[PDB]
Amino acid sequence: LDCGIPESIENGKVEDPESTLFGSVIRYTCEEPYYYMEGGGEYHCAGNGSWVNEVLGPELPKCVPVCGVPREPFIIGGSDADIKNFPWQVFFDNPWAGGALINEYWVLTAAHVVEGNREPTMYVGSTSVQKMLTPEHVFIHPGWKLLAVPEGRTNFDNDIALVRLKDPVKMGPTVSPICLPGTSSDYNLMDGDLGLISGWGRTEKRDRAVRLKAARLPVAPLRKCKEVAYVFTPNMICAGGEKGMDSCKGDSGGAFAVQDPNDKTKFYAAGLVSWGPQCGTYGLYTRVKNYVDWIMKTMQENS
Ligand SMILES: *[C@@H]1O[C@H](CO[C@@H]2O[C@@H](C)[C@@H](O)[C@@H](O)[C@@H]2O)[C@@H](O[C@@H]2O[C@H](CO)[C@@H](O)[C@H](O)[C@H]2NC(C)=O)[C@H](O)[C@H]1NC(C)=O
Ligand SMILES: O=S(=O)(O)CCNC(CO)(CO)CO
Repeated sequence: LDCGIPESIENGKVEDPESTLFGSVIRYTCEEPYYYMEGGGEYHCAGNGSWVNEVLGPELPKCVPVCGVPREPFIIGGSDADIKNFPWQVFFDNPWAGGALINEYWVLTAAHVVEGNREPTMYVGSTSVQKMLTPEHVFIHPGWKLLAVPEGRTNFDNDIALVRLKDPVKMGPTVSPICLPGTSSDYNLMDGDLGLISGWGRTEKRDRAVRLKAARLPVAPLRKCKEVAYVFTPNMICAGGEKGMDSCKGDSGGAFAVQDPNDKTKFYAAGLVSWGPQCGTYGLYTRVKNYVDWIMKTMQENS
């Protein structure tokens, strides 16, 4: 007749129970607004002594991260940004680069960032580069050309990699994932579509930025990037061309964040900073939509 004090769950809590006896009810709530429940979270104390929920039975709820919604709305020619504006931003200190958290155990980045560093040290939650995440394994896309001499690379096709983390990342005001693009035609970018870039790369005034910078740039026809040999493919998005705003050395791997077409309050990773012919002109970004199948397969098979 006593179900006992209910067990807590990670990233959520159980409201203080009024009673733990037969017929009492308790409710689990996730830690909002950073997490949501994977129910309604209500359990009653059943006659067999278990706390039971209509959908989960005696199993406890799972709180999963909310993706793509910064706590505070918001690189050459950019401006100071707070990590709260781009909570999905990840910093790699060797080589100096970025990435995007896509869930509690995975970070998306450019293959060129991790090709020579299969155990990358990564940092999240701070506006300045001056929490450390530990990698479990780095998965480089199989279409990435590995080179004996990476400097001088001219073929950045398929510049994408995933980093699986050893421990789950705790979400909060400064750390949260960005959404992925869907596979429908609603995720086909068009000329002029606006996206945000963020990073600690070179600026017009310093070789690298100590504090996060960001800029809003429009997508442009691939021809623009070509008119600034290097390989250009449909797996690349061209963006920039306005007010000298562009991503630069040290920003590689960061997400080109675009407002989700179905939900204006969230951002998704439409591109990843890859390379560019000349800082301050047009830049090339890996087109994330083209890799969604591989990203999902990799995460599912390595869970
Ligand atoms: C006790 O029972 C639940 C199922 O709850 C009973 O049935 C329910 C509709 C509501 O009438 C409750 O008040 C009843 O007590 C067990 O639930 C099952 O748990 C197994 C695995 O353990 C799970 O495979 C089945 O899906 C669950 N069933 C459904 C209805 O939720 C529960 O295991 C029991 N606890 C104990 C100790 O035997
Ligand atoms: O399996 S996925 O990589 O998600 C789809 C194929 N992507 C390519 C990349 O060159 C086409 O855009 C083919 O590997």
